[PDB]
Amino acid sequence: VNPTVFFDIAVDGEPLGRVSFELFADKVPKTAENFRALSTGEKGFGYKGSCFHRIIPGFMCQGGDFTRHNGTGGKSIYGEKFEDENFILKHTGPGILTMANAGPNTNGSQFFICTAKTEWLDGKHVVFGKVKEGMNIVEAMERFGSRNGKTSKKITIADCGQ
Repeated sequence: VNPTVFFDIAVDGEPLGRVSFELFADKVPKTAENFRALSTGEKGFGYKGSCFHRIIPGFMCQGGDFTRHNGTGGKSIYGEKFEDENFILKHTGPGILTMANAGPNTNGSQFFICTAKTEWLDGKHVVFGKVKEGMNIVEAMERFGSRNGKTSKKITIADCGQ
C-alpha cells in the first residue's frame, strides 16, 4: 500500500548501489508526496543529480538540497516551505527517513537518512519513511562523513524514481 522510491547512489561518480525507501503515505501523506514527487522528477525538478552534502557518523546522512547543493537551498513541490504535518512516527532506529528543517513549519526538500536511533529529533522532525533495501549502502555512505558532516568524497543521487 505505501509507495516505494529508490536512489542509485554514486561516490565520485562510481556506482555504490541502490537504496529503496517505503514512504509512509498512510500517516504523513503531504510529506510523503513531496519526497515521492521530488524522487520521480514529475514536477520538472527534484533529487536526481543532487548530493548528500552533510554526513555525520552516529547521526545521519543529509540530502535534498537540489538547488544549492550545500544546505542553504531546497524547495518543496508546494511553492513555499510547508508545515510540520504531524509527529505520529518517532525516530526508532537506523534507516528512518525524516525531514530536515530550519525550525517548526519550514519543511522544504531536505531530509536525513538516520544512521542510528535519533530520539533527540522526536517532536521536532517529521518522520515520513524508512529504508527498505540497501541499508548497507547507507552505512557505507556514513563512512565518508566526519565531525561536522564534511564528506570526503562526493556522494550523489545518480538516478531516482518510483
